[PDB]
Formats: sequence, C-alpha cells, structure tokens
Amino acid sequence: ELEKKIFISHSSKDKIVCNAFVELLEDIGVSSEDIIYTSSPYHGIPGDEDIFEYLKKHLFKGAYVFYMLSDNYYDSVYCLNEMGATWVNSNNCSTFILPGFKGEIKGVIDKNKKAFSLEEPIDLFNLKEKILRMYDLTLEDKKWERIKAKFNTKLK
Amino acid sequence: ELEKKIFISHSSKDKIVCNAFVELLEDIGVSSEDIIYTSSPYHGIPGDEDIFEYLKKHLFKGAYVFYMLSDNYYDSVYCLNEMGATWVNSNNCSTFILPGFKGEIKGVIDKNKKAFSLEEPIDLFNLKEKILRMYDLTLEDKKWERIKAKFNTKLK
Amino acid sequence: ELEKKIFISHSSKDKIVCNAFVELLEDIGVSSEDIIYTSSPYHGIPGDEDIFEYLKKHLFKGAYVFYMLSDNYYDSVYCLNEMGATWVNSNNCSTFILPGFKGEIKGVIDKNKKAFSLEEPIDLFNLKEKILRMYDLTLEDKKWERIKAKFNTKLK
Amino acid sequence: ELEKKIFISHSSKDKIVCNAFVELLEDIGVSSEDIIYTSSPYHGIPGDEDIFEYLKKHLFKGAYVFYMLSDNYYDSVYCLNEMGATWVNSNNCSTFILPGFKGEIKGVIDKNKKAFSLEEPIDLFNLKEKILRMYDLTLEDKKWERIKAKFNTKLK
Amino acid sequence: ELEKKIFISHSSKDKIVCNAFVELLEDIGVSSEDIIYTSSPYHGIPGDEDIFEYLKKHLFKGAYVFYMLSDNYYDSVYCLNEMGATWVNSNNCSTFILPGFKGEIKGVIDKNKKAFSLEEPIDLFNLKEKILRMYDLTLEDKKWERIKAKFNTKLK
Amino acid sequence: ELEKKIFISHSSKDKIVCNAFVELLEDIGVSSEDIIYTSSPYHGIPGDEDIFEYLKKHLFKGAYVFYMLSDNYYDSVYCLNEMGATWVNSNNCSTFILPGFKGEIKGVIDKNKKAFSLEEPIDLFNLKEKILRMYDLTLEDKKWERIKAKFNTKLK
Amino acid sequence: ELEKKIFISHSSKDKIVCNAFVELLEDIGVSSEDIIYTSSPYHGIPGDEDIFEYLKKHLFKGAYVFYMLSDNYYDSVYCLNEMGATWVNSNNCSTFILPGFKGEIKGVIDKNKKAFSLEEPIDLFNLKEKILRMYDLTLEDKKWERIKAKFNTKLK
Amino acid sequence: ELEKKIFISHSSKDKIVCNAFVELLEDIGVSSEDIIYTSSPYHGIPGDEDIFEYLKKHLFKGAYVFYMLSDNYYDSVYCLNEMGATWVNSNNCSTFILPGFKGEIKGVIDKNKKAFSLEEPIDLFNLKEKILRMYDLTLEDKKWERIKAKFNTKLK
Amino acid sequence: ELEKKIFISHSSKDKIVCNAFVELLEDIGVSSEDIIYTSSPYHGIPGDEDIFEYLKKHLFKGAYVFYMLSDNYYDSVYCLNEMGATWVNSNNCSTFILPGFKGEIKGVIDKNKKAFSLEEPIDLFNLKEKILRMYDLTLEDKKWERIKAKFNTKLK
Amino acid sequence: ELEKKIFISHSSKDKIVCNAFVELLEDIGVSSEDIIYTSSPYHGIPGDEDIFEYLKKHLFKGAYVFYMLSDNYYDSVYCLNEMGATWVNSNNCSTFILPGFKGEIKGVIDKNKKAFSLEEPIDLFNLKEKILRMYDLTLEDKKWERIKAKFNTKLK
Repeated sequence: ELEKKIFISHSSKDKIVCNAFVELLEDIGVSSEDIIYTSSPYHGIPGDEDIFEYLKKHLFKGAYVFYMLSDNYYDSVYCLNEMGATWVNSNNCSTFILPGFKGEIKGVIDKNKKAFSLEEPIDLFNLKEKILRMYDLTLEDKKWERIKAKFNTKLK
Repeated sequence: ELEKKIFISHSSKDKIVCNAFVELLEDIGVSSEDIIYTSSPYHGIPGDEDIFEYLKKHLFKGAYVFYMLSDNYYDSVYCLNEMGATWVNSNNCSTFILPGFKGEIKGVIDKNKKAFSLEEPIDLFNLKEKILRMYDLTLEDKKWERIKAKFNTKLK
Repeated sequence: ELEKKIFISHSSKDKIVCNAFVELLEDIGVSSEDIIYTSSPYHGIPGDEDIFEYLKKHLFKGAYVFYMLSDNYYDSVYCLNEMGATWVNSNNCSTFILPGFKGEIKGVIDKNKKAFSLEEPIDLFNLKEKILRMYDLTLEDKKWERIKAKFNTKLK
Repeated sequence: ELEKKIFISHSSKDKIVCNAFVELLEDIGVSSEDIIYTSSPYHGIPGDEDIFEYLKKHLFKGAYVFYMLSDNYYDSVYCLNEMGATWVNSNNCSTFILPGFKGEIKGVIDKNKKAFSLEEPIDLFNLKEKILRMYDLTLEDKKWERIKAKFNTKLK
Repeated sequence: ELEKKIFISHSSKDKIVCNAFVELLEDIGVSSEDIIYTSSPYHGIPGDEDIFEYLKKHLFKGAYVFYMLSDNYYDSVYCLNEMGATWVNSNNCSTFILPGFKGEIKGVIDKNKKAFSLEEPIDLFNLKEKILRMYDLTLEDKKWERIKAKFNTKLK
Repeated sequence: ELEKKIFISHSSKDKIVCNAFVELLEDIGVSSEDIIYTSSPYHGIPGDEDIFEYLKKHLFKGAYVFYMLSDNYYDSVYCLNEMGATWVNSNNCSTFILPGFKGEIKGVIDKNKKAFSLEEPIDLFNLKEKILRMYDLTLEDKKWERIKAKFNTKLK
Repeated sequence: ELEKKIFISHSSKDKIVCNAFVELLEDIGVSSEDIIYTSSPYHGIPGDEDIFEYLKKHLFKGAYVFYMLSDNYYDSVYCLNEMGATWVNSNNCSTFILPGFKGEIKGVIDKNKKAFSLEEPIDLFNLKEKILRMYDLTLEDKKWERIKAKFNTKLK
Repeated sequence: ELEKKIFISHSSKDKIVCNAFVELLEDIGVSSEDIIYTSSPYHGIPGDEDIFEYLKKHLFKGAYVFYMLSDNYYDSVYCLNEMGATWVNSNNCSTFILPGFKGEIKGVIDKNKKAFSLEEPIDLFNLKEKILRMYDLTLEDKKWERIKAKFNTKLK
Repeated sequence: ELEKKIFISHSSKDKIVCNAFVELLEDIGVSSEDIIYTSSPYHGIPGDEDIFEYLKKHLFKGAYVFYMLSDNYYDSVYCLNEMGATWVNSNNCSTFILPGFKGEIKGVIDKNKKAFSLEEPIDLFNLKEKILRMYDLTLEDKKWERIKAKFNTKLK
Repeated sequence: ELEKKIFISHSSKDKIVCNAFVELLEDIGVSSEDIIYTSSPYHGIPGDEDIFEYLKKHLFKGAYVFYMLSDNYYDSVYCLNEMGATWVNSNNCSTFILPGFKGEIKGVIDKNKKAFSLEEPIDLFNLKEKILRMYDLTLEDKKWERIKAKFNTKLK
C-alpha cells in the first residue's frame, strides 16, 4: 500500500546532512508528503499521535527505507530496531554513506550491496538518476546545476 | 504457525546463565525441540542452512520470544535487530532480567511491562507457574525442589 | 457532562504565556465560558466557593485537559495532583510544550504521545486546525494573520 | 469492589520502615492478599502485567489508601499523582507520619485531619486498635508485646 | 511582448533581501524564466551580451517593474535611469519598501500610489494574494506557513 | 499427657540457628504454646519457678524431643542429662544435625536412626512434610516459598 | 516383590562416578523412584528410619544389585556384607567395573561372569541396550549422543 | 558429470586430520573411487598426468567441494585458487572447521552458511546423517560406535 | 582563414589555471591543433620560427581570442599589445575572468560585454554550451560529471 | 559475450599505478565502458548491486583479464580467488609486473609466460603495440610522446 513512501531511517545527530538530502529529494520533484522524515516539523509525526505505533504502521505496510549510515547510526538503539524491523519484513531498501563514515557495515543489513556516496558530482548524478528512475520524473540540466550548488553549499 | 516455539534472544557473552535457564525449561516438561536457543549444539541452526534466513523464518512465523535482558543485550547489534523484528510483527513477548542487571530498559520494548527476575525462590516459583500455564503441564513438589537445587548450583 | 469544557492546567509562574494562549483560544472562536483558567479574573473560581471542591467537580465530569508542560509544572504539588486525577479518571488530554522547555515528560502522562509546540508558524497552524476541528468552527486567512501577529507581539 | 484492600502509598527510599509497618499489619491478622505494597515481591504487581494500568484499576476500584508521608513522599512525582488520584475519587484515606518527618502537609490531602505517629507505645496501641476495629479482629496482650518488640527491633 | 516578465529594479548592496524576495516569488509558483534579477547567475544577463542593450530591450518591451526602494536605490545613477525609463515608457509598476527605509519617495515615481511593505504577516499575505491574482496561481496554507518561515529565517 | 508438646533440647551457644528453626515451626502452623524452648523469653521457664523441676516434669509427661546435635551438644553436661532422661523414659525423639556438625553421634541415643539435615531445599521440604503430618496441618506453596526464604536469610 | 528396583552397591569414596552412572540411568528412562542410591538425598534413606533394617528389607524382598567393584569396594565391610546378603538369597546381580579397577574379583560373586566396563562408546552402548531390554524402554539417537556427552563430561 | 565425486580441498600441513576424516568417510560406505583426496597415494593424482589439469577437469565437470578450513588453509595460495574456481563455477560445496580454528571465514565462500564442526559426538552424528542422505546408504548403531571410536583414537 | 583557431591570450604567470582551461577545452572535444596556447610545449611555437611574426600571422588572419583577464594580464606589456592587435582588426573575442580578479576592466576591450566567470557549476555549464555551439559537438552527461571533476581538482 | 572487455585484477593498495595505467589505456583509444576497474567510481560496480555476483558474471562470461602482479597482490584473498576463477574458466590472460615487484610468480597462472614491464620506453611501446593490435586502433607519435610524458609524470 505505502510502497511509494520513502522512510528515511537516520539519527537525530545527522540533522543537517539529512535535511539537505531531503531538500534535494524535494527539488528533483518528490512530493513533500512521500518523505516520512521524523526530524522535520513538515514531514514529522502528527500531534496527538503515538510515535512508535505511527512508525510501525508505515514500516509494516511497506516503505522504501533509506539507511543513512554513520557512526551515530550504530550508537542509537532505535536505529538498530528500525534496521531489524525492515530486515524481517523484507522491505525495499537502499544504503547511503554519509560523509566521514569509514567504518564497517555491521548488523543484519545486506553487507554485499553497493552503497551510494554523496561526495563527488558523479555520486550525485547517480543518485539523481536513481530517483528519476524510481518515481518516473524528468529534470533539466540548468536546474540540476542549481540543485547541485544548493546541496554543496548546504553541506559546506 | 510456530506460535508454540520459544525464541530465546540473548547475547553469546551470557552463555552460562542462559544455558542453565533453558535447561530448567526442559526439566519442567518443555520439549527440547521447541526451544530455538542458538548457542547450544542441540538447539542451534542445522548445518548447511543460512543463519539469518533461518532465524527470520521463525521470527516471521510467530515464535514466542524471550528477552534475556542484560548489559550485553544492549551492546550487540544483532540482539537489537531481533528486538526490532519482534516489535514490528507484534510477536508474543516476555522480559527476563539476568542477575546483576541494575540498569534501564531502552529500545522499543514495552518499558511499562513487568519483568521476571531469577534470584529468589518466589521468582523461580512464579516462572515455573508461568511455564506450566503456558504449556499446560503438571509438576510435583519433590521434582520442583530437585530442579530448583540443580538450577541454583548451576548458577553458582 | 462537562465534556466540551477546557481545563487549562498550568503553573502560576507561567501567567503571561498561558494568558496569550487562552486569548488566542478565545480569538479563534471558543466561547469564553468553556475555558476554565484559574489565574484570570474572568474564567477563575466564583466567589464564596470552595477552590478544590470546584476543581474536583470540574475534573470528575470529564474536562478536556491541556498540560502546559514547563519547568515550573514539574515543581508544583498541585499540578501533579491534577495530572494524577486526570490520569485515573481517563479524561481526554493534550500536551503543550511551553517555549523554553527541553526536559523529559515524567509522571503518569503518556510519554509516547506527540506534543504541540508553540514556536514556529506551522505549530500555530496545526493548533488552529486542531481547535477548529474540535469545536467545528471556521476562520479566514486575514483573521489568522492578525491573530498570529497579536500572539507573537504578546510573547515578545 | 476493592474497599477492603489496602493500598500502601509510599516512596521507594523508605523501604525499611514500610516493610516493618506492613509486616506488623500482617502480624495483627490482616491477610497478606489485601495489602498492595508495591515494593514487596509477595505483594507487588504480577508479572506480564501493566504496572500503571494495574495501580490505576486498584485505585479506581476504591482501595483504602494509606499515606506514608515523609521527606521523600514530597520529592517523587508518582507519589503525588497517586495522591491526586485518591483525592479526586474520594477514596478512604489515612495519614501516617514516618519517623523523622517534621514538615508541612502540602497538596490536596486534608490538612486538618489528625495523623498517626509511629514513635511511642501509645501510637502503636492506637494503630492496633484502629486496625482491629476496621477488620473486626482480636488480639492478646502477649502477642502484642511480642509484635511491638519485633517492630522496634526492626526499626533499630 | 515581454509583458509577463518581472523586472526587479534594485541596488547591488541590498542583494540578500532581494535574493530572499525572488526565492519567495519562485516558491509561490512564478516561473524562473520571468524574473529578471541581474544580481543572480540564474536570472542575469547571458554571457557575450551587451549589459545595457539587454535591459533596454526588456524595458522597452513592457516588463512589469518592481521598485525595491531603499537608501541605496537613491544613491545609484543606474537605478534612477531605470526609474526614468519606466516613467517615460509608462510600464506597469509596483513599489516595495525594503526594511529600514523610512524616507521620502522622490523622483518621478508616483508618490501617491500605496507601497508594499515586507515586515509583517499581513504584508506577506497581501503580497502573496497580489502575485496569485497576477499570474492566476493557486497555493495551500500548509505550504504558505513553510514559505513564510523560510523567508523570515533568510531575513533574520 | 504432654505428647503434643515439643521439647527442643539444644545448647545456648547455638542460640541463633535454633532460634530460626523454632520460628520456622511457628510459620508452618505449630502453636507457639506447644514449643518448650528455654532460650527465648516467649517460650522459656516462667518466673518464680524451679528451673529444673519444670524440665523434669515436662520430660516425665512425655514431651516430644528434638536433639539439636552439634559440637556443643556434646560439650555441655545438662544436654547429656536431658539425653539420658529421654533415653530412660523412652519418649518419642528425633535427631537434627545443625549446619557444621560432622562428628559421630555418641551417647545413648539410637545411632542407627536416620537424622534430619537442614542444609538443602529437599531437607527443608522433608522437615515441612514431617511437621505437617505430625500436627495434621495444611500449607500452600506460595507461602512456603516465603517461609523458606525467611529461614535461609536468617541462617545466612 | 521389589524385583523391579535397582540396588546400587558401592563405596562412599566412589561418589562422583556413581552419581554420573545414576544420572545416566535416569536419563535413559528409568524411574527415579527405583534406584536405591544411599549416597544421594533424592534416593537415600528416609528420615527417622532404621538404616540397616531398611536396606535388609529391600534386599530380602528382592532387588537387582549392581556391584560397582573397585579398590574401595574391597576395603569396606558393609559392602562385603551386602555382597554376602545378595549371594545367600540368590538375588539377581550384575557387575560393573569402575574406571581404574585393574585388580582381581574376589568374594562369592561369580568370578567367571562377564562384567560391564565403562570406558568406551561400545561399553555405554551395551549398557544402554541392557537397560532398555530390562525395562522395555525406547530411545532415539540424538538423545543418546546428548546423554553420552553429558556422562563423559561428568566423568571428566 | 562428476557431481557424485567429493573434491576435498585442504592444505598439506593438515594431513592427519584429513586422513582420519577420509577414512571415516570410507567406513560409512563412501566408495574409495569417489574421494579425490590429493595427499593419499590411493586417491592422489595418477602418474604421468598434469598435476593441475586433473584438478581443473574435476572442478570444471562439477564436484562436491569440502572446504577443510583452518589456519594453514589461508596461507596456501593453491587452496584460495580452488576456492575461487569452485565459487565462480557454482559448484556444490560444504564447509568443515578443523579443530583449533578460532578465526573467521574470509574469501568468497558464504560466510553466513552453517558449517560442520568435528569435536563432539553430536557433530559426528550430524555428519554421518548428512553423508547417509547424500549417498543413500545405511548403517548400524554398533558399527557407528566402532567407527566413532576409531576416528577419535586417530585424532587423539 | 584561421577563424576556427582559438588564440588563448594570457600571462605566463597564470600557467596552472590556463593549463586546466585548455585541458577542459580538449576534453569537451576541441582538436588540440586549434588551440594556440603558447605556454604549452604541445601547442606553442615551432622551433626555428620567429615568435612575434608567428603570433602576428595568426592574429592578422583571424582567430577567436580569449582574454584570461587578471591582475597579471594588466601588468605585462605584450598582453596589452595583443589586445590592441585584436581590437584594431576586430577579431572575434571573448572575455574570461580568472579566479581572484576583483579589479576593473580597462584598455580598449569592450567594457559593456558580459564576461564568463569560472567559479561555479552554472558557469562551467554555460562555458560548455558556448563551446558546443561554437564547434558543433555533442557531449553526454556522464562525461561532463567527470570532466568537471577533473577541472575542480586541478584548480584546487 | 564479454570477450572484448577488460577485467583488471589488482590490490587496493596499488590504486595510483593502476589508475595511471587505466588512464593510459583510455588515452590510447580504449573505450571507457570496457575497462572494469572496481577502484574507480567511473568503472566500478553500479549502486544497489551485489558486489561479488557482478564480478562473477563478468568473469564467467569471458572477460580478458590483466594481472597487476605485485607484493600486495599475494596478500589479498579476493585477488587469489579471481586468479583461480580465470584459471578454471580458461579466460584470456595477460600478466603485468608493477614497478618494485622482484618476486616469484606463484599460483596457478602460467609461470613460463612472458610478462609485461612498465618501467622503460620499450616496455610502454610494446604495451601500446599490443593494445593497438588487440582493438584494431591507430595512434600518432606526436600524441604518443604526450601520453608517455603524462604517464611518467603520474608515476613520478
């Protein structure tokens, strides 16, 4: 049912990079309602709602999970619980290596899967093509340079 | 399907105590084929079978999970992934406190549930009654004293 | 009986923010005879009445309670007694984090329920939508900007 | 329904005095299945049950609450929520000043009700007479001296 | 011809506020191919083109003009030349008082036409309604409370 | 006549352990007036009474005797005279090996009769069954796990 | 009458090996109430009973006697009187060489009868088959390997 | 074509353990013309033949590989080349941890596939059942005990 | 005649940036023969050839001249002479601000012509489009994301 | 199927020299979509693909393989597995001795096949001629001098 959503599994200590990533996803043309990002007031959890039950519903109905791996991802319990919850159900997933992560991919995640980096223009081009293939969208060159500049200046 | 099995989540650094615990169950009348303790040659994963897929089959089919909580259950990625896998599926659960766990319950595990201790005679009596109610068995007092003595000497 | 009334639980040291909040509630179109705010001469306890008997009569009848959670709310015996009363009675409840509060939600109040903030414009929009849905009201954009500006000026 | 049961409200930092008090309660002739002392393995919450739901049901049903007033009863949130819970429901109550407490009775508890001390023999005689009258029991003098000696030895 | 293209007359020392204003114009839904903001690489003069003939053609063709007046708009020969060209050609005009400008509207621009302030929620609401009516657009409140927050954060 | 009484022969140097033993009986359901223990103020000899005539009369009438055998029972004259009186009168008797005794059962006591240990849980279960069958009593497990814990902690 | 009961003749010094052998007998499926192992509390002599009269009655009624021949068996009187009592009555008997016994069989037990050593897998298989034939039981291979490993670990 | 053979990858420094393992395989009923153990004159490379072309043909045509993993297995280049050759060809394979190998699996062989240890009787029972199911053979319990004794003597 | 040939006018103290620029031009698909960059052994002046006459033969016949403007370009005597030689003949021209040039354009170069900066992705996109328009070439994205990366890594 | 592709086996510690060699391969005329160099983002494994199955398919389909033999090529397990895969599959092979390697050619690759050096002009000429004959290309000396200088500078 919810296969079209994008559950961005992350840590709260990676706020800025994940914010920039979500903003780029919006810029390419992803509807702002399809990103279940629980660290932004505009995609977070509705008020007067159960947090964990709200997450469980989305994970159970099937959501494209995004592991934004980093050191803090493996230092937080809830992130590993989410990894297990998406492993057992066999939800569509994808790994994203945040800058500065030189560690080992532990846990029950598929360790023999190629991860997406976010460090050089070719990486961003590959990610853009991935998203456009996923949601069947279209983007033009001038816009792509503008978005790339925005993302790069956000990280800096 | 596999609602009558027991999945003893644990850390391999707590091999001794858990061992005794599982043995206790077999004394009360739990068939040795129900426990899926994966740190004993007689209950572990059969040879030439994928480990993680084998565990996932049982967790997905609805094994009655036991959380053998301790300072090591929160310092192992696979145990937290197991916690997450049981959380999102709504598997029947039950907490257990290993001796010396003077700490806080974290993660998505129900923090307001009542845990079972394994220190005093009343604790073991309550656990025995729990298991007897679960599997619909009967026991005699003399057997119970023998089993309790065995368990206590094993822990020491 | 008193299901449609609002019992604004608060600490007397947060008078200004609660005054602005209740004034905004009235502005949106909530009749001033429903709000029960015992730090204002116009909603407080009538004269020649028993304070605690009046408050208990209102709570026991099912007043929709709002928790003005802040640092002074958890340093006031009477406020915690109101929290316990509404907890046991199972009254409809809603949490509101006053500006500047970054603590932990202790007590028997549901800790996994999402709280309403009062900092960004989106929080006030969500609060306005909640109130309009609750009381079946309507509002116009111009009035909304005027009310928001009034609230911001009051807090400033 | 639960008028006869005794709900011993207390703080977890007053375990020794409350243990002596509850043991004396049992000695006088009160069956241990009525006391709902929560810091005792033989009176606490059954395993696999919700803590707060259990306590809330017991209070809502009309348990005869006892206040163990001390310097820690007014430095513990949950105790004050219990106070408010028993205040709003109008449950039968009774104050008990633990030894060493010389403070002021705050909160919504009746401040003009006479409290029970636990220091001198006349206080224990009055408490014993209260319990015997409440539960319609009988006692003999020799047993009373033995119980008093046991209590005083426990406190020392 | 170029009647639907916004020409943004401004000084080069007020580039931050004009950048925020143009970004808001784009957010409401104004195509980036219309705004002519010669202090931005994505809206400025194409390379290998005459700087002044380009603006001369754009003004002569009838571009809607926005006067971003401030203390620098009256200290720049080129800005006053654009004002004169707009006055002589009788192009559609709209005034805009940048924050901090509390002076007289000199020159040949209509001193009786009402200006558009940008320093309060009602002003931004009026500007948004003006633009939506101008280009026959549509906007939703949930997006508006985010766009306004973006603008305020930029100006702050 | 006094067959229903119990005469606990012992040595004062074993005051502690013997004490606990007597209390255990009192918990099982033994009337406190049927235990003639001459080292506790509540069972000892009355005042203004001959110390030795009391014991002589009680032994003559046929009190059941429990030999608390230890290294001090064989280093105290009076204990040996009590053993001789029991032997000559042929009163019902039972041996009890206190923790620590590893010597030989000397004297005129029947050396072939099996003793009663008080070390392991099975020994306490056998003692409980003996007392229950002797005095025609009844007990419940939930209270036995508490009585045994009391005994063990007192001896500890 | 008691021909279905086992009587394990042995010396108290050879305790560990006999304990392991009795446990092996119990796991094979022999009721724990048939083995008469006086060095174990769970099969020993009931309290307040004549030791020698009890053993004499059990041997007179009839019982298989397993001679745990060893060096200490021929250095203890009571073992030799047990052997003589078995011989005179024509009780069914079996021999069981304990590890390390490289001496000569003496006394009145048939010196030509074949004994049951226990120091290799084949001996344990033969013993298991003998016991199964005796009591008409059934065993499975996996359980047999588990029991063999347990016994070997205990002897080690 | 040669899928019924058993290619036994190993290192020449593990001659004794692999010799015992191959002898056990033959004893269970595996024809000596199937095993291709290189370090034995009765299963080695026939004379006047290319050393490597023979193994190349056997691996290419299909052969059940037996990774006899150990420390010396990861210091021999040829062993790693055989590992790669069987990996790319998709050859049926199994893993066997030799005694004393405390390391971790590396290379391109499934690290999540369960292996067959050879330490305890249950491991040998599992291996025996595996082989019997593989080649559709039969065995007798006494024969199995003799074979296990021989293997243990060889390994000792 | 030589209108196709490019004539990169520069200063020898801007060697690195001009080298990177020429390499980018070559990568896009400009024949290495066309560029008349004189600071490279591969495009410079042949041997045994007059320098100034060789440059004049190209400037006179017509050649797209690129002005790599910088502080050093206005600090040399030959660069200004090339500027005048291309001004008098009216050869096709193009300006290029090398990074760090914050000065004012002087001389007889058209000072109202928009110049190509090289700092940000949009500038390089515009340059690429200009060159593709010039020489009628085609370039794919995956190649551009690599050529651009080469350029920035060289300039860094 | 993949006879016209190049697979470049190497260690990850010799990435600089292999990068220079691959750049030279592209310079000579080899299309960039034929070199499979997994240490470069532009030739590596596409994202969201199995790392090992991709190389397995490429090798199984018959990719021309170059062995970047060196000291680090014999300390890597994966390289020795690719060597075995090529040996068993009989893929076309070519050796390349990286600078500084003065050891023995072990493994299962032809030790009597002459290798290719990369340290003197004649070696690079031979490599260039080999590649040109392989792919049926053409090159000019004026370009060859620049390519050789580039390679030498890169290695320097």
